[PDB]
Amino acid sequence: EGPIDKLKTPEDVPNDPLPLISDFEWSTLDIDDNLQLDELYKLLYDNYVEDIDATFRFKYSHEFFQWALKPPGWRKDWHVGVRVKSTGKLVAFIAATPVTFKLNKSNKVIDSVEINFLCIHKKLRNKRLAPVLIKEITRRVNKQNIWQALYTGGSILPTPLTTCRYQHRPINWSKLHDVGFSHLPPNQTKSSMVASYTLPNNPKLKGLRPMTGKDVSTVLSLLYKYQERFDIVQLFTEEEFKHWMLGHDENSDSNVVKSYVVEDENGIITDYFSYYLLPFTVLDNAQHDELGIAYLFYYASDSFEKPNYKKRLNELITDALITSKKFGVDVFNCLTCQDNTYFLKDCKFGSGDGFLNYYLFNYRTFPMDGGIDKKTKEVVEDQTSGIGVVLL
Amino acid sequence: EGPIDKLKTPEDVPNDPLPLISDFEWSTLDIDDNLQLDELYKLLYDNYVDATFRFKYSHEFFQWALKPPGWRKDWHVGVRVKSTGKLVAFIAATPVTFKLNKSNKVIDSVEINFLCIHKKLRNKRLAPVLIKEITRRVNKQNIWQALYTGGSILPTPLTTCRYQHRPINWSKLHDVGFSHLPPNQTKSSMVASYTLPNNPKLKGLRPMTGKDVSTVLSLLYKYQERFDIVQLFTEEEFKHWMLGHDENSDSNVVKSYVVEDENGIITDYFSYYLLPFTVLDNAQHDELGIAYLFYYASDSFEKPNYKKRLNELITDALITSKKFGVDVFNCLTCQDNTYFLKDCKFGSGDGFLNYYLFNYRTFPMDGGIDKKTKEVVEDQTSGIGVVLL
Amino acid sequence: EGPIDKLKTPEDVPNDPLPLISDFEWSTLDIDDNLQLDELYKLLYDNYVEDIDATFRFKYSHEFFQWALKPPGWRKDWHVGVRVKSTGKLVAFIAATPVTFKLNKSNKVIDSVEINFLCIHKKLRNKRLAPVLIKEITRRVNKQNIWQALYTGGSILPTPLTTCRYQHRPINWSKLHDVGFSHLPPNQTKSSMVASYTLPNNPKLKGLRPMTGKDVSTVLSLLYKYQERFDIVQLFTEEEFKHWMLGHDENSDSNVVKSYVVEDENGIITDYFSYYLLPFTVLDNAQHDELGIAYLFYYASDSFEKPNYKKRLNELITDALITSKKFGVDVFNCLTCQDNTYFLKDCKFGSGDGFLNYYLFNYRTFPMDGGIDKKTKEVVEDQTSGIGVVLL
Repeated sequence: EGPIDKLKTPEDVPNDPLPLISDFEWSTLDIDDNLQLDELYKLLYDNYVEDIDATFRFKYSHEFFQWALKPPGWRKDWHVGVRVKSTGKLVAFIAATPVTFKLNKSNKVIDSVEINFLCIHKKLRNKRLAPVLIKEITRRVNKQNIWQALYTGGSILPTPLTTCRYQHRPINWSKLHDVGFSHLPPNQTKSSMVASYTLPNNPKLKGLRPMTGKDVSTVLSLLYKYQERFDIVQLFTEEEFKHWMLGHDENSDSNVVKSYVVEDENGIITDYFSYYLLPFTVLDNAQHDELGIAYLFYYASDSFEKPNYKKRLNELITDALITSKKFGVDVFNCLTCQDNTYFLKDCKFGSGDGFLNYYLFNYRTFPMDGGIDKKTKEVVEDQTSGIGVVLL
Repeated sequence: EGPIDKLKTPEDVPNDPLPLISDFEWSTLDIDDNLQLDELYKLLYDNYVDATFRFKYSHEFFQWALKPPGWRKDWHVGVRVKSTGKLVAFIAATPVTFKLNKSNKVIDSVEINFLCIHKKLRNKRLAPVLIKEITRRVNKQNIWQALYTGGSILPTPLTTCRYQHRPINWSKLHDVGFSHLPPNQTKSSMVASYTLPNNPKLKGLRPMTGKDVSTVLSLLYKYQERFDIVQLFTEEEFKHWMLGHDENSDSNVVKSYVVEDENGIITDYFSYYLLPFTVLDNAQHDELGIAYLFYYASDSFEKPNYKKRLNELITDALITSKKFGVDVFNCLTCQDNTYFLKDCKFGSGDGFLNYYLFNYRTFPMDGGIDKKTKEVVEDQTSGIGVVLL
Repeated sequence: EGPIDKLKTPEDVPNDPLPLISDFEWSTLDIDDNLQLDELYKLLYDNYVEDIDATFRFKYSHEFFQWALKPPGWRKDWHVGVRVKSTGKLVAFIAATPVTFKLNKSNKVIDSVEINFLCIHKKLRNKRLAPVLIKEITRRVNKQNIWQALYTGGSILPTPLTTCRYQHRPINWSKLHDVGFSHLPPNQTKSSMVASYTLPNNPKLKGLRPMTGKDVSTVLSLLYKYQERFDIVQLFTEEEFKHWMLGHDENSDSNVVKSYVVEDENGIITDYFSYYLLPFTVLDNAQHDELGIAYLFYYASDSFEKPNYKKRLNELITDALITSKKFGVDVFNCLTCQDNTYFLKDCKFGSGDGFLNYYLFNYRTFPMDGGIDKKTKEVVEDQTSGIGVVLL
C-alpha cells in the first residue's frame, strides 16, 4: 500500500497549463463572480447529464455551490474551465476541493483533494478532453504539493478502489411514478405501492434533534470512533466538519445539509446522521417541475459494539427518511458503502441501475468491499464496505 | 526503466519544421478533404508494400484508423515535390495511452504509423526526417514518448513478434500464391484439413454493442494485467476502436463479439479488424480477404480450462470471419496468442514485427518466439499486450 | 500494545527535507542567535493564539526559552522553521525535544521526543502545513533513531491516549474580572468572589522550603516511588531533572520554574511540588498589561499509602497557591491529570472550557483515565488519571 509515482517536488511540476488545440483556451473560473457562476450553472445544466434520465437535470442553487465548492481552504485556481476562443463560451470544467483521507489498515493519513464537476459540452465529446482536464487540475494541485486525488464516477478507469451500487427509497411513490422514475411492478397497483411506502410523520427516537455548532467536537469524536471499521475514511478539522455538516453560513439554517443528533436520557450524544439535498429539475411533465432528492451523507452510532446495533442503525435511517418528508424529498438515495447494506432491506431501499467507481490516483491500496457481490453485483446484506467516505 | 532524454518543455521545441532538400516541402494533409485523402491512398497503394498484393484501404477503414477521439490534422504530415506538387511521403501520429505493468507507469503517447516514401526517393533516407518532424509536432503538444512498429531493424526494440496465418479458404490462397502445397500433400487434403463449422460454438456469443463498452473494458483491464505493456482507453476511445467511427452503422472494419453466460454476465470477448489485399495479375481473383486478431479477454484466465477456453474463443472468431469474405485470419505471437496457434492451425509466416518505444527504456519482453530460433514458443504469455493496426 | 509501524532503521529514512510548495523553504533555526530567537518570538506572538482569548498573547522571555528548549541533549537540528522565499520572513515553526517515557502497566521504557511549538502564520492556515511540519520533524528524529513522539493540543485526531480538562484557581479575582478572564456569577458580587478566594500570605506546612541542586536525587526518588500509580510517566537523568526543576542556569534562581520540598526535622524530604510561570500579555485593557499565570508541574508525597493522603495533597497545593502570590500570579492552572482531581474541589479550582488531548504517534496503548467522565467531560473527583506526564 502506497504512492505509485517516483515522487517529485512542486518544482519538478510544469509552471504553465498544458497546451490545448488552438480552438480553446484555459480559463480559471471565479465563482464569486455571479456572472461566471451563472456560466458554470448553464454548462452543467445542459451537459452534465451523466447517467441520468434525459428528462432530469441537476438543479444547483447558489447555496448548494457555496457548500460544495467553498469549504475551508478552497482555491479559485482549482476551478478550471475551458473556453472556445471564437466566442468565449464556457465548454468544459473540472474542480478540485481539499479533503483529508485516512487509510485505516495502514494507518496512513493523506492530505488530498477530491476531483469533481468534470463537465464537457455534448458537442465536444469526441475531443478526448477528460484526460486533459484531469492532467491540468492534477498539475495545479501537484504545484500545491498535493500528490493524491480522489475521483469518482460511472466511467471505467483502471484499478478502482472498488464499486458501490446506488439504492433508492421512494418517499412519494405516486410522483416518482408520474415522472417516470419508478415503475409499477408486475402484479401491483399504484395503490399497493404507495401503501407499502407510507411512513410515520414523526421521528421515533427519543432525544433526536437537529445538530448545532456546539455539537461539532462531540459528533466528530463519535464519527471517528465509529468509522474505524471502514478501510478509507475522511478526517476533518472542526471548522471543516462544521462547514460540511451545517452549511457555509454559520448564522442560517442550511437548506442543503441536514444533520441530526440523538442524545440519551442524560444528555449524551449516542448517534447522529446527515444527508444532503440535491433536486432534479423535471422536463416535459404537465404537473411536476422538480423532484426532491436526498442523499445519505455521514452517520455514526454508539451501538456498534452492542447486540442491538443493526436494529439501532435501521431505526436511525428510518428517522432520517421521516425527517426528509418535511423538506420535499421524493426519493432518498444512498450507495452500498459504509454499513448501508445493514438497513437497505428493512428500510425498503431498492437497488438501482447506477454504480459508482472510486479511484485514488497515484496510490495503491488493498482491495475493498463495495457492498455488492463481485460477480452478480447484487447487494450483499449486513456487510461492512471498505468505503467510508461519501463524495457529493 | 524510464524516459531517456533529459526532459524539456514544449517551449524548448523548434517552432518550425526542419528544412528538407530544396526540391521538397512539408504539406500538412487534411484527410477530411477527399481530394487529399485520395492523394494519400494513391501514395500508399503504389509505395507502401508480396509484389502482387496491395493494401486495399476504404474510406471507412481510414475513418477508423486515423480519426479516433482527439485525432489532430496537424499530425498527418506529408511531403510534396515542389515542381508538380505531387505527394511523395507521409507520416502520421495518433493519440494512444500505454501502461507499463511492471513499473505501474501510465504514459500518454502517440502511435507513429503510415510512414510511406515514394519508391524513387528511397535513397534520400527521408524516414529519419519524417520521424523527427512528427516527433517535433507531438513534443510541441507535450507528448514525449511514441510507439513505432515495423519490420525495420532500428536500435533496441521492446521485443520482436512473428506473424501467423490461419487459412480459411486454402484453395484461393493457393490460387493466388499466398499458400503453398506441402511436399506430400494434395490441394484436397489441405482444404479438408482447414474446414470449419459454419456456426460459432460458444453459447451466449453475440456481437458487442455500445452498452457493453464499460463491462468489456473492465474485463479487458483485469485480463491484460498479465502482459508487460498494454493500452488504456477512455470509453469514447474504446467504443471507437471496437465498434467503428460511426455509432449508428455496423462497422465493416472491426468485428467485436462478447460471450455472456446463462446469467447475462459477459465472460469473454474478442475482436478483429478487416484489411483486404488487392490482388494483381491473377486471372481468377481481384481481392484477398484478410482479418487481423485485435483485442480479447477471458474470465477463465485463473481457471484450469483457460487454454481450452481461449482456443474455443479464437475458433469462433475464425468461424465468424467466414461470413465477411475472410480468406486468411492473421495474428502475431503477442498477448497469449501462442496458447491457441497450434490447436487452431495457425502456421508461422516469414514476417516479423519489431516494436519501438522511442525515448523510453524498458526491461526486455517476451515476443512469443525463441530468442535464437525465432520459432513459436507454445503456451507462453508475451510481454506485448498492445496491437497496432 | 506497542509500536505501530513495521520498524525500520535510520537508513530507511529519507536523507533530505520534504518538498515544499515552491514559495517556501526549510530553515533550521539557531535559537542561540538572538536575532533568530527574536524571529521565533514574533511568529509565536502573532500566530500562536489557538484556544485562548483574542486579547491574550503568550509572553515568552529569553529565560523561558532556555528552560523549554535547551534541556540536556537538545538539538538545533530539531528547531525547524519555514521561510517564505520572497522576503525570507519566518512563517512556520515546529520543534522536537528529547524526553523519556515509561508505560507502567507494560513496564516499557521509550526514548522519544515531545513535539511542540507548532506554529503557522495566520495567513497560511489554508496551505495545510501542519501535517508537513510533523512529517519533517518526524523524519529528522527518525534519523536519530527515535521512533515515537508525543504531541498534545486541543486538536482532535482519532485515538488519543486520553483527554484532560483545564482547571483554574483564581488568585487575584478582581484583576481576572477586569480583563475578562473570570465572570461574576449570577447572584454574586465582586466582593463575595474576592472574599471567597482569599488565601493566607504564608505557607502552612512546616519544613517547606525551595528545592536546590542538592535535593535532586532525593526528590527524584520520591517522584519515582510516587508516580508508579499513573499509566504513563516521565523518567529523567539527574541532569534532566535538575534542569526542569531548577532552570537552565545552575547559579541563578529561576523565574520560570518554582520547585519546593517539605522536609522533616532530620532532612527527610516527604513531599515536593513544582509549577512554572508563563504570563499572558493583555491587549486593550485600560488598566492591565500582563496577567500572571502559573501551571502545576510535577509533585509527589510520602502519604500516598496513608489515610491522610488526600488531606495532605490538598495541604501541598494550598501552599503552592500561597507561594505563587509572591510571583505576581493571578490564576493558578492545572489539568485533571495525575491525582489533581483529589484537590480541585477543596482548593477551589473551577473547570475551564479548555481540554487537552494527548497523542503518542506510532504506538498503541490501553485506554487511560483523563480525570473526567468519559461522557459528560465533567471532573470526576478523587480519581487517579493515567496521565502522569506534564507537557509545557
